[PDB]
Amino acid sequence: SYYAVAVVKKGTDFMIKDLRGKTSCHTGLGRSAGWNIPIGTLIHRGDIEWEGIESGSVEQAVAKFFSASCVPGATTEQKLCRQCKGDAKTKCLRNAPYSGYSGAFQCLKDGKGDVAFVKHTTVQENAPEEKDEYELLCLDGTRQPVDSYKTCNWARV
Ligand SMILES: O=C(O)CN(CC(=O)O)CC(=O)O
Ligand SMILES: [Fe+3]
Repeated sequence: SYYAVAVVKKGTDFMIKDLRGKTSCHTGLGRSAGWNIPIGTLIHRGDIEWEGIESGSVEQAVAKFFSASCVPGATTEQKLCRQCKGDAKTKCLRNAPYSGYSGAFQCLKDGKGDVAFVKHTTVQENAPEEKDEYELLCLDGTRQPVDSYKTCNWARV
């Protein structure tokens, strides 16, 4: 079991309703915590306007919402690769430097995204001496500490 969480830095003050126009770090296209849960959550609050697939791409809809992102595996929207770290031709592949739970978290740490969609063990696993520099974005419009995932997660997977 795990809990999908949205990690942000303590220096910022935006909440979930204020995500439009921010930059985002994702584990990869089509993965659970990094894409299916957050994007679906945003589509259902009505923040990302997608009503259905007509030629319709979710990628297009997301690229319109975030100003830029890193979404390893993205196929059609270059904006979704803009924040990725790496070489000109592989930075956006599904096994790129910012891919995976560790890579999405590094993208936030490096300041290449304002939010990283990862799981509840991610900050602890990758920056245990820096946990206090991060917090989580809750569905109810607040922020809570990294260890408070049980009451501040977007879904239990
Ligand atoms: O995200 C996925 O699509 C698949 N997962 C499990 C999961 O997150 O539930 C394995 C992994 O990404 O390593
Ligand atoms: Fe996963």
